[PDB]
Amino acid sequence: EEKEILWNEAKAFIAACYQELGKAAEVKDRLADIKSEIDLTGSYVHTKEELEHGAKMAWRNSNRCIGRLFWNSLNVIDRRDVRTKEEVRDALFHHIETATNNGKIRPTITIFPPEEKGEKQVEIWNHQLIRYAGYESDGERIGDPASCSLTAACEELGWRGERTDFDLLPLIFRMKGDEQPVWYELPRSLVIEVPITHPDIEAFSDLELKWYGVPIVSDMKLEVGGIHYNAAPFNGWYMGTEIGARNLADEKRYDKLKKVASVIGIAADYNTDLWKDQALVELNKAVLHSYKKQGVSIVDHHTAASQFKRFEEQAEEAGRKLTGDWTWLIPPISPAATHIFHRSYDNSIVKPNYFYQDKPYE
Amino acid sequence: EEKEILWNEAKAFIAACYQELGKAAEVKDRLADIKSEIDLTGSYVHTKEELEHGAKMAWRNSNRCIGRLFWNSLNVIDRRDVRTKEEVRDALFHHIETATNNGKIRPTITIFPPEEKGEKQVEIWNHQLIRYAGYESDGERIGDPASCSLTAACEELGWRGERTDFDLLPLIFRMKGDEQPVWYELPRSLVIEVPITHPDIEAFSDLELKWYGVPIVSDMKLEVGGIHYNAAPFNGWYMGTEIGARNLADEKRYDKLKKVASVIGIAADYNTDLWKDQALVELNKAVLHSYKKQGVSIVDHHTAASQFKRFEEQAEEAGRKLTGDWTWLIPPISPAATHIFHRSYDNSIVKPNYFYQDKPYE
Ligand code: HEM
Ligand code: HEM
Ligand SMILES: CNCCc1cccc(OCc2ccc3ccc(N)nc3c2)c1
Ligand SMILES: CNCCc1cccc(OCc2ccc3ccc(N)nc3c2)c1
Ligand SMILES: C[C@H](O)[C@H](O)[C@H]1CNc2nc(N)[nH]c(=O)c2N1
Ligand SMILES: C[C@H](O)[C@H](O)[C@H]1CNc2nc(N)[nH]c(=O)c2N1
Ligand SMILES: [Cl-]
Ligand SMILES: [Cl-]
Repeated sequence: EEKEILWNEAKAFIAACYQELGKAAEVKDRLADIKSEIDLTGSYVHTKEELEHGAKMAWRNSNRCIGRLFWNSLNVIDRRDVRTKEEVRDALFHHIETATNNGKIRPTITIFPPEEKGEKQVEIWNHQLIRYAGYESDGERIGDPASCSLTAACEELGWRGERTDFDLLPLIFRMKGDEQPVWYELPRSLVIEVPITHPDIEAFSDLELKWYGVPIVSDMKLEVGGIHYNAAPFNGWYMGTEIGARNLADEKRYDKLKKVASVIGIAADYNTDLWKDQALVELNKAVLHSYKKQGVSIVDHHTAASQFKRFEEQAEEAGRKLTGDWTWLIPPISPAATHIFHRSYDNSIVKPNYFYQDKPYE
Repeated sequence: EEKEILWNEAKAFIAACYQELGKAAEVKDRLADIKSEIDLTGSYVHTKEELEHGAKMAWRNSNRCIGRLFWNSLNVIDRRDVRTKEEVRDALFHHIETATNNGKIRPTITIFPPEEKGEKQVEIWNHQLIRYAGYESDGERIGDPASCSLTAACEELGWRGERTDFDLLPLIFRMKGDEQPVWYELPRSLVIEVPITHPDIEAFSDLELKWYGVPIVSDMKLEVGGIHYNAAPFNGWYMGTEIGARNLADEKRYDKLKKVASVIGIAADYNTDLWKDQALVELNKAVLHSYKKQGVSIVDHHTAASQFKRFEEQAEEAGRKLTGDWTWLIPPISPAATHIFHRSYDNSIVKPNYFYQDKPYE
């Protein structure tokens, strides 16, 4: 039955992909072989070329992503050959090292074997490969609240965090046929971190804030021509506001604005003073200053929006419809200072693409 | 035919209105009379009570409005009796005076005769009763670009602006049966203006910015039970960001951020400095400081959002569905610091309500 669903998604994708590749003539034949492989096996296998291009198309079609200008330069690592948990661990470790590139971050995706019958071969439990643990007990709040449930899941499995506010969570993933996942502590030599300082307020270091260099989202599914790559972690570099305006700012995350207000020497007593706003701007200047100073890639929300404008222009020139989610494309500080705020975007879902999937903890 | 449309909108509205008024028993009879009046005349007439409540419901159902907590205290002035252009002028003048209230702004709406057959009795050309003129010729840009087309329309009709950046546009409106509108210069004694100063940067006054105290939107149609009040200007007080983050900030409006950056003594050379953001925050602090200091009502975006949260809670307690437009409800600075950013809103249109209508110039 579902060989139907597979076949159509496959037809649609190969047509578009080979088209974009200048390989339109080779379609009729490639579709032939696929049509057979699906009938005989129930599935089909992407060539390295198809997979590379599909991953890139997927990034292109991500409505919520402001960084899409650079879709065609995505570094694609094809790890469909892994069979063991040591191989998976080692692939994840390598992804971190190669994407980090001593600070000159390379947008990279590592692609693991896809689901078979809907049966996962590898299931990654991390939300990002590098993420801080979070604890809550007895009114005591430590670390990143967003991580509380995964952190408790790890500590069931024999891991124990030091309970600093910046414990690195271990890599944790499950292999097909194992009832439980395995976890591996991150080698600290692989993980770049950036201490947050302010370009001119020396007291800012008193907050003793830091963040990791590279966000590597490891819990979304990549879908390409009806093939489901549930384990396919990817990364770009950070936009400063993600760190300065959310991770460090949100009440349900690190909730640092009162503390920022104090070190920058303004009162946090009256709404009409806009002290949250002033705090947000200084925290965000500090984050950009710190990353740049350490030689770790980052982009500010203005430059990002200028880049996205070129992505829009480039879509038009190529004859491709542009899709977008305005509510995620606008930055969370000074959104109306970007062109994004002042236009609308069609939020249709086009495949290939990256999707949410159910967490296996919680 | 359309006596149908009128009758249903009328049924729906009277039911809800009398319900909310504790007057449910009086519905069957009120609907009777309306049912007759529609058959015999093609239309019906709202009692003062119905009109007052409908205007209030309309404000309640305005998805894009963050200030809805205070819907039930709207001051409703019923001017369905006007017949002459001197009466219309004088009603508009009075609205300005009573809503301004020496700075202690009263949310007010003045309601003029409704459309008859779709035939307007009074057509107001102003977008707000108090608005600045705008000019563009020979690379020369003066005043508010948003006003360029109405400003050129007035100058056709024999008005002439002084071409400062803050010329007050005249009131301009057309009466049924006149081919052309009339215009009347605003008496400067009626219009409060606020010079923009900064609480601690004395140089800020060098920008010589100002804005008017009371935004009185005069080009939307109020619709209540199938009756179309195309001329029904209303006002609240300003949220600071409307002035500081848009009117004065937008590139297509007064475009003051570079000038703000200079007077606050920061460079405007690098995106990574977030100088636009820092400028926005200081301009916005200045606007709140200036209004408060002059004793003219204004609300900051945090307090506003706290109020809107209570509106949400109050809707729930009353059994009413909440509708909202997230893309207009979030403020344009520090939106993620408000609860609004972190939830979703249903954007359905519920009547009574305020609607856009076609401009008669341009
Ligand atoms: C190169 C630098 C990149 C930047 C600066 C960037 C920027 C962003 C930002 C700011 C968001 C919003 C995330 C949030 O607010 O939680 C986002 C979402 C997203 N980005 Fe990118 N991105 C980049 C690269 C990538 C890459 C390489 C991919 C995949 C190949 C990707 C796919 C996505 C997806 C799928 C989302 C939405 C996830 C969701 O719905 O939660 N981006 N991006
Ligand atoms: C009492 C103080 C009030 C505040 C602070 C307030 C705040 C706001 C703000 C900030 C907007 C967004 C406007 C924009 O960004 O251009 C807005 C939209 C709106 N408000 Fe309110 N408002 C208030 C009173 C009122 C009143 C009295 C009414 C009508 C009775 C009203 C009806 C609306 C409508 C219809 C819109 C949307 C107009 C459109 O679609 O362009 N508001 N309000
Ligand atoms: C704040 N949103 C959290 C909910 C959620 C759940 C799963 C994935 C997810 O991704 C956000 C996301 C995804 C990809 C990114 C790529 C680069 C980048 N700088 N940020 C990125 C941010 C976000
Ligand atoms: C920036 N939007 C301009 C487009 C447009 C066209 C016609 C009306 C309009 O209203 C915005 C609006 C409406 C009512 C308001 C009431 C109070 C207030 N403080 N702002 C308010 C702002 C807005
Ligand atoms: C709908 C579309 O996103 C459009 O850019 C909206 C965004 N929100 C807005 N908000 C305000 N206050 N004023 C506007 O003109 C717009 N435009
Ligand atoms: C869709 C709904 O508006 C929701 O609050 C969205 C808004 N935009 C967001 N933007 C980011 N970056 N992260 C989020 O979690 C959300 N949540
Ligand atoms: Cl993150
Ligand atoms: Cl305005």
